[PDB]
Amino acid sequence: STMIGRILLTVVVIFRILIVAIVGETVYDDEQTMFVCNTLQPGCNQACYDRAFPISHIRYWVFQIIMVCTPSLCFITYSVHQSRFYIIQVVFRNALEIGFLVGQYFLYGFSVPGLYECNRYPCIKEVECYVSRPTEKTVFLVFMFAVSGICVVLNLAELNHLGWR
Amino acid sequence: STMIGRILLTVVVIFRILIVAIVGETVYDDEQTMFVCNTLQPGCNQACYDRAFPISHIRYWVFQIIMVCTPSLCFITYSVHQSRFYIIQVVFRNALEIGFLVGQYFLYGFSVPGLYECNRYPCIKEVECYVSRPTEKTVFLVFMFAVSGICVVLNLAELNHLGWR
Amino acid sequence: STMIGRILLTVVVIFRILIVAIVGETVYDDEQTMFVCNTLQPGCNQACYDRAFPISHIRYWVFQIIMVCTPSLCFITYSVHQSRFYIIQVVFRNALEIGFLVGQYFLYGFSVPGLYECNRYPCIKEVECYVSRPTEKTVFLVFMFAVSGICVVLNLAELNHLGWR
Amino acid sequence: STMIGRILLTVVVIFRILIVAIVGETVYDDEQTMFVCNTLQPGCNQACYDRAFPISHIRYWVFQIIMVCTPSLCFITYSVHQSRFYIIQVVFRNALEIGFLVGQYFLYGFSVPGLYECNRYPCIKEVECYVSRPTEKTVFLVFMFAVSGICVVLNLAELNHLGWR
Amino acid sequence: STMIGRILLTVVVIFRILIVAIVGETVYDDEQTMFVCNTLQPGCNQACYDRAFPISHIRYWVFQIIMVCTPSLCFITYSVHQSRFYIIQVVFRNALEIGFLVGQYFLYGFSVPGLYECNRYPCIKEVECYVSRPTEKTVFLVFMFAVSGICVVLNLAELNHLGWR
Amino acid sequence: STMIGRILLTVVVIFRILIVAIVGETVYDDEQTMFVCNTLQPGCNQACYDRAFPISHIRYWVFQIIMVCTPSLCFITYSVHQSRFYIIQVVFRNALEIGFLVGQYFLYGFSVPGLYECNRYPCIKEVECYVSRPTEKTVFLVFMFAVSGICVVLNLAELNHLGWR
Amino acid sequence: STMIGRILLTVVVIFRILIVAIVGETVYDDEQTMFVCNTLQPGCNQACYDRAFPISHIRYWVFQIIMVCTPSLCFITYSVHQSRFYIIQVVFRNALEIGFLVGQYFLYGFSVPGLYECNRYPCIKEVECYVSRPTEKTVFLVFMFAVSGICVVLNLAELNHLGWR
Amino acid sequence: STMIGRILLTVVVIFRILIVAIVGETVYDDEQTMFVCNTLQPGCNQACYDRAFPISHIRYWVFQIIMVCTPSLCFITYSVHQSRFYIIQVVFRNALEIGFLVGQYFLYGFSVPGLYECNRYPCIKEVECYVSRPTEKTVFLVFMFAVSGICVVLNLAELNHLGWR
Amino acid sequence: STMIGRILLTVVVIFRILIVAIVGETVYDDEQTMFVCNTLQPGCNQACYDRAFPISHIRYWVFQIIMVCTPSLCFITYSVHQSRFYIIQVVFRNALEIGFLVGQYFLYGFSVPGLYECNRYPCIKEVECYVSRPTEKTVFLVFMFAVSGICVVLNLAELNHLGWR
Amino acid sequence: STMIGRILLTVVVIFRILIVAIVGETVYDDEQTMFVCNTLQPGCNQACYDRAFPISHIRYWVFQIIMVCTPSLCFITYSVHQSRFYIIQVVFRNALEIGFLVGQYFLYGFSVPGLYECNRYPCIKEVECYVSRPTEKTVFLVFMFAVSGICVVLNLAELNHLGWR
Amino acid sequence: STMIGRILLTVVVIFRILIVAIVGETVYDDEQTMFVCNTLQPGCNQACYDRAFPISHIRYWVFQIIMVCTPSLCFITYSVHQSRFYIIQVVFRNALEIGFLVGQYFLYGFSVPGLYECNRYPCIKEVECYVSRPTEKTVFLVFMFAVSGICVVLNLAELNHLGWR
Amino acid sequence: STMIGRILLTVVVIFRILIVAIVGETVYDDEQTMFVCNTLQPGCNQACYDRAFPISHIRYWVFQIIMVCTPSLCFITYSVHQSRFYIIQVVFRNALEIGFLVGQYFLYGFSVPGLYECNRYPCIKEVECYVSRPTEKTVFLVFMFAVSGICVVLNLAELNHLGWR
Repeated sequence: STMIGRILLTVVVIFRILIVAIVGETVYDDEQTMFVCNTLQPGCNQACYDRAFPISHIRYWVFQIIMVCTPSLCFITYSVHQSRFYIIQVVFRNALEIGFLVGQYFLYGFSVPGLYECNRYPCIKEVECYVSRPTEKTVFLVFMFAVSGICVVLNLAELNHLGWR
Repeated sequence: STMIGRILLTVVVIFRILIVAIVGETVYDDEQTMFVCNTLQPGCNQACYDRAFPISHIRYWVFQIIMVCTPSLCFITYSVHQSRFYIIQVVFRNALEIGFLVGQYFLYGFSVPGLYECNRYPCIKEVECYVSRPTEKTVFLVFMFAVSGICVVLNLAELNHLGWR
Repeated sequence: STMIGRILLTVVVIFRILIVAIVGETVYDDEQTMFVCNTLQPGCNQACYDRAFPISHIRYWVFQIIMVCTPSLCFITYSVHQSRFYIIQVVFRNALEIGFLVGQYFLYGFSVPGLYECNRYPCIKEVECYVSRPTEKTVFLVFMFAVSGICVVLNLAELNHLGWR
Repeated sequence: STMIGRILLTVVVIFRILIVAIVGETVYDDEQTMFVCNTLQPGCNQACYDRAFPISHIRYWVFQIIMVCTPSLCFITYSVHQSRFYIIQVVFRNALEIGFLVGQYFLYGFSVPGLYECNRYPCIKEVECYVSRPTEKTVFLVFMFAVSGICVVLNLAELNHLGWR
Repeated sequence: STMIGRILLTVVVIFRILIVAIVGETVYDDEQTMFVCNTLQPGCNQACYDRAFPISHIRYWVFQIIMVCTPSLCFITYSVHQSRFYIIQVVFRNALEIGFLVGQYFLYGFSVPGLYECNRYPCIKEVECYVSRPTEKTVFLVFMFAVSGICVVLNLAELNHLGWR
Repeated sequence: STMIGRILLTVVVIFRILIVAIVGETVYDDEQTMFVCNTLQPGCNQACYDRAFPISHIRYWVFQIIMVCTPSLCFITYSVHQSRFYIIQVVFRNALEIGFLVGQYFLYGFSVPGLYECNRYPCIKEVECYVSRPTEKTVFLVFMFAVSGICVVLNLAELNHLGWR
Repeated sequence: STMIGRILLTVVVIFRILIVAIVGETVYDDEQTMFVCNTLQPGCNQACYDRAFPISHIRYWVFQIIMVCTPSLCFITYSVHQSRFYIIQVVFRNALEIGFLVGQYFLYGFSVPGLYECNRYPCIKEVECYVSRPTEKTVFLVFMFAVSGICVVLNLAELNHLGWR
Repeated sequence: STMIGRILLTVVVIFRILIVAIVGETVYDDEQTMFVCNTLQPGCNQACYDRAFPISHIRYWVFQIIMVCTPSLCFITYSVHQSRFYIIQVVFRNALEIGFLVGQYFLYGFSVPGLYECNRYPCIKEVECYVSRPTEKTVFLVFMFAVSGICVVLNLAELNHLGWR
Repeated sequence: STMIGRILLTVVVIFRILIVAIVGETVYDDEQTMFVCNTLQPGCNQACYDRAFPISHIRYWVFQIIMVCTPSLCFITYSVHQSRFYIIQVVFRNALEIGFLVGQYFLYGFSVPGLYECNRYPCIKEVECYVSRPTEKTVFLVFMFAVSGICVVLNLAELNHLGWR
Repeated sequence: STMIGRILLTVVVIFRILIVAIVGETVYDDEQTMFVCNTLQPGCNQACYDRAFPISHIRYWVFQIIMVCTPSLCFITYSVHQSRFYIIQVVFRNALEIGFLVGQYFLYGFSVPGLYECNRYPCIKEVECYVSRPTEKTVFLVFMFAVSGICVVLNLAELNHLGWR
Repeated sequence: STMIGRILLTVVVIFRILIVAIVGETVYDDEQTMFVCNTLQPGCNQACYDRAFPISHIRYWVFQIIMVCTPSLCFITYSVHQSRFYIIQVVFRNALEIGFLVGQYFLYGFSVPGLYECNRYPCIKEVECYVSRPTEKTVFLVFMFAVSGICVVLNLAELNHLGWR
Repeated sequence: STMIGRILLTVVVIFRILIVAIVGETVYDDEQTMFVCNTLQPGCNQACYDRAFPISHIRYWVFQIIMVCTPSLCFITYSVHQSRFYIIQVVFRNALEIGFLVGQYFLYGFSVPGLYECNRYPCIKEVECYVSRPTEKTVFLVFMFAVSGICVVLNLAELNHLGWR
């Protein structure tokens, strides 16, 4: 039962990479061009879009995917150049995945609303703005959260079998 | 007769992958840019498009194609690492393909109409909107439904020869 | 004389694949963006374009190219897994190529006109619309018809040498 | 002296392929979007552009490049499957290259002018239209004519050494 | 401890290359199209954008990435063709990386502001302009500065072990 | 000292190829779309852009890069088919590189100005036009001139060691 | 007390004439030009304005003012040409003034609302339209109703003193 | 009874003059500016308006009012300069008023419709146009017809008392 | 001293009439056409203008001028038809002028501001609007208040000489 | 019979004055604002309108009306200041009226066409322009020609009775 | 010599009245509609026009013309109702004319410039605005100043003949 | 012969007054609104119109008409209040009419051209502008010059009969 778990970790990792690389590049393609606010002021659109979406979802996910694969590359390069490395890389992977999951929760939450109200200069008082494609982005958010949670659960499993404290 | 059936399963799977990857990427390319509603309200176009098409067809199909190939990858990785796996992966493939076919039917139906009437905020009362390229999308829908049905029929065939109950 | 015919079948097939893949992707690129009608009604452009061009030429040709190569793939996979197959695949290829040629003739004809008059809702009475790049598309149509005819002639040749009735 | 000539034929062929594939795809990219006529009539722009440029230069050149390489592929496939073929393929190459050069001269001439005057329906009387990037296209025309002429000269050389009449 | 340092240099170099190649190409894509100034003068937008951003960040980083890999290529080619080379290439790498880091600091600083005021001809007096996506670009700046600093620290480490003065 | 010079020639050639292929394709992307003149005449923009930039910089550089590599390909093909060739190809490389450098100097100079005044038909008298991104293009010009000069210097070095007169 | 009543009738009549002639001509001046509906359909504005305001207030009032002065002119012309006439003209004046007051009440009511919703062809479903200057027009309505009521009361007074039944 | 009839003729004539001069000048003021057709063709609006309304109602009525007062002016001037004149001027007035009433009926009818469909050059096929203020104009038409009929009836009365045949 | 006061009353009355009739008709001419709000909503301009200026200044002043002259007309008509009337008309004039002055103060105040913020449907939240010609209108307000005050003072003077209580 | 002719001259003169003064001022009001040509050139509209209508009809008619009344004013002033004058003024009136009628015929003809084609600088080649209200203007032309002809006939009558040669 | 001076005062007064009433009403007609500023901000045009021209020239002149005629009206009314009045009215006329001339000089100066630079909210920093018809307005200013000066000189003349101190 | 000359002076004066007052007010009505220049600069239109037409023709003519009637008014007022005056007023009239005629010639010339080229700030270099209605204005110029010349000739006639030197 604990033997097959490794296979599921490898399969989930590859599945996540494929989903992000093949489909995610094109939901966000028109994110700023189809964002519109009810106003006549030059420059209000730029400021309000920047305030609503500081970092796009797909950039965060690509960065996370690349960064969680670094301990494996280090371990592989070590063996090519030539037990402690295994434990250390497991600890580092655990830390990286919990940090990234909590950061995801704190940055974005669990939904993308359809309306946004912004009151940043050069806008006059508060104005109302409207988002493009909220439902698809919410579904993507929830799916990615679930898959990353599965991965977090899986990595903790192996730690306790080898680890003691 | 039951021997050749496996060859037809492999050929249909590859055919589906090729059709989705080569042609589908470009029928949907202008889906939102050429969607137009009869109105003068900012933000009505975004809301009504989001209500008419929550998830685009091609995203659902790519996800389905990737997800129905996971039991094979798991079985292959197992053998590389090193009879029960065959039966279990057959059961899982059957379940995944029936679930995806029923979900397709419940989400989209069998046609894409040319007109859509929307009454979502910020629109005033009900408004009329107009869709781009309905006939091509309807043809694609019907073809994909037929091919997936063929695959469903084929997978059930092998289950009953080996299975008992 | 009948020996070299096979070489010409292989060369024509590859030539057709290359022409469709390399050049055809870009004549049709702006098909809908540069289609214009003389009217002030929202939504008339979409309906009239959909009525004039239900399925784009290049989509039909890509589908045909992929579908006429399936019996060969089936025969090849059979030998990898391990005389009747040869005859059957020849019959199937013949049927597929005659069906596709007749369907091409019935769907599109032999020319693309420069003007089109449309009377579909929401348009008021009949309106006049104007097509982009008719001459290039007509030339492409005629060339593809000629090449497919050559292939049809070639496939019938081998059938009668081996076949009897 | 006649020995090295073959090397120059191979080098010129590869040079032509590289120049057409790498640079030509992007001079013509905006050919129709930046073509403009002095008029207020819908549909006059489409008709006048179609009359000025029936077939784009780059499509003709790609077709020519692919078609002049067919006798070599036939000869190569023959040897793989298994003196007369050499002579026949030389004759065919000669014919194809003279035909394509004369056709180029008759279709396009030696320059692309900056102004064009068109009197096709739906335009009222004659109107004046203006072309984008004439100088670059003229230079490309002249260079391609020179290279193709060199190739024509080279192919005739070998014919007379082996040929008699 | 000094042994593993080389592995971290190789991993950081590859990580930097991947981050620049995969994600950076698309934050800057719309840099000039969504830059807008409050004015009615033709040509003021071009001049003010040119004054605000003389060289785009991504061009500088790509150039730096390519240029810091030249001593390694020279050393590798030398061995293929066939101790002093090692020391010299280390000195050159050190010099190149300190020069590039200082140049980065002097050209761009540590942030990208949201507003810019420009007074260049043909603009009348001073005008106000507005930048697109400042926060994402600031984050990218800071991350790249940190990674390059790590690399600078690492390269100095090996110099002092072998070097004396 | 003269031995290592060959390595530097190979490294500079590869460096130039990489810089042109990876970065240059995108500075010039919007060259004509963001070129604007102060006028109300149709067709003045096209004529004045054509007069200011007859051949784009990147097309000239790609052509030069491809053309300066032909003697090497000829020499390589000769050896594959099977001392005088070495001397002749050196002479030809020298001639090609001096000709291309002088042509660069005579066509473009050393800078790209921000303003251009044009008086070509259909423009009325003289008009003023405005260029996009002058500083980046000037920097690229200067860098390419320097690298090509280095290559010219290097090729002359080897000529005089083997050559006499 | 009944003697002075005649003076008040003459003063009220002149007051009404002055108010209508001097001020009313300019509140209604922009009635249709500043009427706007939320729609993109040609011709919807005309139909909805016609349905909201069939006869403008000021035209009705001018007609009424002119028509209620006809019995006096007839009586005056009779005397110029040369007791029964007095009674008859009093009866006719009474009838005309009650008819006009009731018609005013039935046509317009007591207020002008700021919003109007119209569903007349060529409009799609129901649309919302917006009125200009509602408060001033409501005040004018109420004032005119009050003055006309005073006149009605005054004319009945004299009838009963001379009349019996 | 026949004595008072003359007074009613004078009163009706003055009433008609006042109504036409005071109110009619401003219903028709915006007749052409607010006439709109669904089309993109220059010059279609002018032609279709000219075809729908060849002579405006108010011009016809002013001309009629002036022309029916000429016999009186002639008779008056005759007496100033100094029984047969009375009879002749009565005959002429009768003829003029019947001719003008019949001409009114034949030119305009009894209503002004809200829609008009026009198929005059330069319009393409038939187009639909929309009229401004139809109800007010219909009411004016009917009122003027009634008043002119009353006048016709009155003039015939006096003719038969003096006339015999 | 009290004798000349009557002359000053007559002169001030005529002066006020002249100023209102000759100059006031044209300061307010463009009141609504040059009123503008920062918004993209149809119908917000109408509602906010109606809320800012319910009754225009010039309409109120014309009404006041006409209404304060009615007791004089009544007294004059009485004498034409044929001491108590003098006292009563003085009381009525006093009452009318105090009522109109207080009403002016309560409706408009003492200034017209340049900015106005409105939050009436269909506007979204609060919006900012901008007034035309505030200074001229403020000056007119103050001048009219001063003149009317002078008239009020003058009318009270005569009341106390004849009146007792 | 010749006695009454003078009365008809006076009546026709007054009738003409009234028709020109009351109705003609408003058919021509929008003559240039609703004149439109199919072109994109600034300044073509002005030149083509000036070429089509050098002097407006109504200006010519007003000038004629004023100028044909000068001999009467001279004769009247002479008598006020204090047989030959009568004859001379008759001769002058005859001459003025024949000259003005012939000039009318030579300047304008008998109709106003709906289309006009103009080829004046700055227009490119020939362009097509469209006239407003042709039918009403044609009717006015014909009526004025008829009335002026009647006047010409009448003035000749009196000349021959008094004149001899 | 002092006798004729009165005639010149009466003639100058009437001349001034005629010039102001007949010509001045139409130079200023388009004062605000053709005033334009180089900016994209709503509401900047209104504020800057209000700051440049607080009170229009023609309003000031009409007010002055009416106000300088009040002592004459008072004196005339006095005589109608029925030596000290003559002296007092002369003193008052003198005072009014010097005050109005000095006020004119302090408000407007001696010229109207063609450019104006404004820095009032809501404008961003300083902006440049452009005036319509400066030369005609400057000429009018100078002429009115000269005529008013002549009148001032004339009124002082009579004061010193009758006055002592 | 010299007796009748006075009558012709009175008739010409009245004729000129009538022509200027009745027709001239409406040729110049749209002088600035239909003036257009080929440019994109704000404020160039105002400056170039001001430079082309400093004082409009009709303003100069009205001023001249009023000013040449002042000596008559002075002489008339003198006689009302109560030989030298006659001579002096004749001298003054002569001087005024020669001065005004020469000033007309020096200001305007004899024609109004259709094109005007202007190079005033804020325009860039020289630009081309286009005038409205040149032919009608030229005809008016010539007619007014002729009439004023006739008047000049007439006034000199009487001077020499009474005058000596």
